This record gives sequence, structure tokens and C-alpha cells, in this order.
Amino acid sequence: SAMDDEYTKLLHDGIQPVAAIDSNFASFTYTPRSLPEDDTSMAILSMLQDMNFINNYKIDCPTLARFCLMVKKGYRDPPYHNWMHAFSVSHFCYLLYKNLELTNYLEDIEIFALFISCMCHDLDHRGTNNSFQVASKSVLAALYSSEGSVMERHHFAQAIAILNTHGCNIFDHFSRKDYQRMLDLMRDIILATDLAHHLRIFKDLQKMAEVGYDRNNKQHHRLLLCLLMTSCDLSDQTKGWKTTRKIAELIYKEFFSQGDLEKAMGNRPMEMMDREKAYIPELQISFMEHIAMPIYKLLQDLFPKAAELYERVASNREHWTKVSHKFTIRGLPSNNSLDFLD
Ligand SMILES: Cc1nc2ccc(C(=O)N[C@]34C[C@H]5C[C@H](C[C@H](C5)C3)C4)cc2n2c(-c3ccccc3Cl)nnc12
Ligand SMILES: [Mg+2]
Ligand SMILES: [Zn+2]
Repeated sequence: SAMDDEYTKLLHDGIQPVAAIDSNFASFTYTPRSLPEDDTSMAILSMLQDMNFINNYKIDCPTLARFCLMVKKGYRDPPYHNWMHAFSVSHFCYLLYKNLELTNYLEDIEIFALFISCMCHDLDHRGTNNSFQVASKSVLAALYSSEGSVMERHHFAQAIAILNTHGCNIFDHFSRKDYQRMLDLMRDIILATDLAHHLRIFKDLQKMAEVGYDRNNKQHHRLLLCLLMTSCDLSDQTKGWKTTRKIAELIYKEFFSQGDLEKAMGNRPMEMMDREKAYIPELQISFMEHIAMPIYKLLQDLFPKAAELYERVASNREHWTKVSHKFTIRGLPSNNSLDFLD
């Protein structure tokens, strides 16, 4: 069995120092997707160690090793919502910790919950969104459609299922107040990854940024966790052009695959899901203008050291504008043929 041997090394070999992973591993300029997938579970352990969670919370190391592997194995392989996404999201959480002084805003246990939630937040994603669950009358919709955020409720339930798996509950020694607290936080944070939810609370996020963060305000803690989570989720937009280009490719591969299924079901996909109608440059520009840039603007507003993240997203949006003309075919196509018009 592969996993048990991967577990045996991961447990008995020792945890690699984060600097050995990459000299810039803790920089906002580092691209975690550069790390070979076979190195990612070790890197998760390294980050947990470097953030001092393992020591602070006295996490059992066999339990933690099993948990991390179980979480990795809990992702399928659609083009975008796979383990490497969850890993890069978690890595960004680690970046926020190393670069922004979260401990001035958040309790230790909240920061811990944020990171674990990042690892788990898209568990068992099938490459389809919430509307598709209802449209296709999936089992997940049958469970959760009356509450909404179907996929995110499922991700959370899957995280819980992993914790409830023997030898995997990294929290089982917690006091009952802390155990209850961690699971409540995981619920809130994972549910916050539904963009419908972000869009609902965006004005509360603005109000908070405008009046200024109040560490004595429990609502401010909740709101900030939501914003940080979303910041991790979209953090591919904060790297270089190449990262944004590739991730747009993975995203639309996934979207158009869903759209193809919708057409087979006799439904009209959303424009952005329809490979015959979607114009990727304007769609990506819309996403960056209406969703990604405001999120990092808020992040910068709350954390002045996050300024570079916003300017990076803004710059990447500019690049989409600059390359948009390449989506128009000028001259003949590469094969010198107009056959494709037929
Ligand atoms: C690069 C990139 N583009 C993205 C373009 C579009 C959408 C997207 O779901 N847009 C919306 C647009 C309106 C209002 C809501 C609900 C629906 C209608 C669909 C959101 C997401 C995009 N996205 C994400 C991402 C983040 C969280 C969950 C799922 C995903 Cl896919 N991560 N990266 C990207
Ligand atoms: Mg998700
Ligand atoms: Zn995600």
C-alpha cells in the first residue's frame, strides 16, 4: 500500500526545515505550485512546525502524519480543484502568518483553524459548482440544498469525516471547549469560501476596514477570518502573469467541462461555463475587477504590508488587457487553412 509507506517515512524520517524546501519559501513572491506534488505533504508538516502549531497544541505526530495524508488523498483530480490547489491555498495562509503578524488580530486557535481549513476547504471537489449540484440533483444537493453552499457544506463534512477516522483526529486531546471551538471555526471558515457568501458580507468587510480593526470585537474576528480565507483561496492571482495564465486555463477547463455536462442535460450553462460563448479575457478581467482586486484592496487596507499583493493583482489584470488582442485571429491560423470556418 502506497499511503502506509508514505506515512512511515513522513512519520519516522523527520520534518524538513522550511528553508530547505526553498530559500524564498516564506516570501509573497514564491510560487508553491513549483513544489513537486510528492513534496507537498512534507511541506505541510514543515509549515505546521514553523508556525509552532505542533508544539503549542501538542499535536500527536503519528496522528498528524495520517491526517495530512488523508486530507491530500481526499482531493480528486479535476483540472483546478485538486490537492495542489488546497496546498497552494494553505501555503498562502502560511505566508500571511510569516509576513503580516496575524497574532495582533487573531487568537492562536483562530490562526490554527484558518490553516487547517485551508487544507480541507475544497475536499472531494468534483469539478462542478453549487448550481450544478442542484441542477443535476446530486446526492450533495439532496443533503444540503435547503441550506445553500452545497459544495462547501460537503467540504466541511469531509473534513469532519477525516477527523472521525481512527488515528486521524489531530484535536482529540483538546479540552471540550477548544474542540467545539475548532470545529465551529472550521465550519465558519470553510463556509466562507462560497463566493456568494463573500459577496454577501463584502459591505461588512468594508465597514470593518473603514472604522478600523477592533481586536476586542468578536464580529471583527469572524469577518477577518472570512476575508483571510478568501484571500488564500484566490491567492493564485497574487503571483506572476504565468501563474494567472495557467490557473485561468485550469479554471476554464473545469468550467467548460461542467458546461458540456449541462448541455447534455438540456440546460443552458452560464456564459462563463459555455466553451462556445465564453470570452476568457473579459471574463478574467471581470473576475479580477469585481472580485479579486477588491478583496486584496481590503487586505491592504487592514494590513499595510499586504500592499504588494494588491498591486500584483492589479498588474496581472493589466496584463489580461494587454494580451486580449491575441484572442482575435489575424492573418490565417497557423495551418494556413480556413477549414475551421466549416
Ligand atoms: C481565476 C478564477 N476565476 C474565477 C472566475 C469566476 C469564478 C466564479 O465562481 N465566479 C462567480 C461569479 C458570480 C458570483 C459568484 C457565483 C457565480 C456567479 C460564479 C462567483 C471563480 C473564479 N475563480 C476562483 C474560485 C474561487 C472560489 C470558488 C470557486 C472558484 Cl472557481 N478561483 N480562481 C478563479
Ligand atoms: Mg471551494
Ligand atoms: Zn478553493
